[PDB]
Amino acid sequence: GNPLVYLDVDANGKPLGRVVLELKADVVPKTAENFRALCTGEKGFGYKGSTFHRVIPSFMCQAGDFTNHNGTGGKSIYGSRFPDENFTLKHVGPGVLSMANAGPNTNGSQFFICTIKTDWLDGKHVVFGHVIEGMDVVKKIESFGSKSGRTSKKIVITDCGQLS
Ligand SMILES: CSCC[C@H](NC(=O)NCc1ccc(N)cc1)C(=O)N1CCC[C@@H]1c1ccccc1SC
Repeated sequence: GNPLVYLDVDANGKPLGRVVLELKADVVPKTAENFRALCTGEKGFGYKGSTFHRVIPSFMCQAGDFTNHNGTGGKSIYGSRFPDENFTLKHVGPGVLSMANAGPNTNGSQFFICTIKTDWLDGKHVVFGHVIEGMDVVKKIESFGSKSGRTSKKIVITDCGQLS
């Protein structure tokens, strides 16, 4: 079946717990595979040690810029960017996992987890999974954001990987 992956997240060096994500490889296999491999680190790079750099309460928590740590960088397992696979899955509510981008066909490694239904992103950001476990951890991360997106604590993916 679809992969299950995890992110273990700290805030100011204290563990918050684990977010477990189902990757919908049945719908978006290329996008799911990228995220899966960036969690395991098996290509020699990935999410371990990187941050949630933009967090906006009542919107989303964004992470995955493991090269510049500020929303300008990241890279995929395929190359620096890859196309929008499809827009079949929608931003239906809290817990949706979706790709950040800089316009059409600019997926890399940055991603976000929604904390509300974000329907205006449908057709613009590729949804590729959802939170299975750890929404409490996501709500803690969210609480450390601000309207500008600047975080009030240093939020780090200390470990990540594949469960199945
Ligand atoms: C269209 S305005 C830019 C959209 C923004 N983009 C980035 O943060 N882009 C930088 C970026 C993302 C991925 C790659 N590979 C390279 C650069 C982005 O992907 N997202 C995902 C949810 C949070 C943010 C966003 C989207 C729509 C409206 C507002 C916002 S943040 C105020």
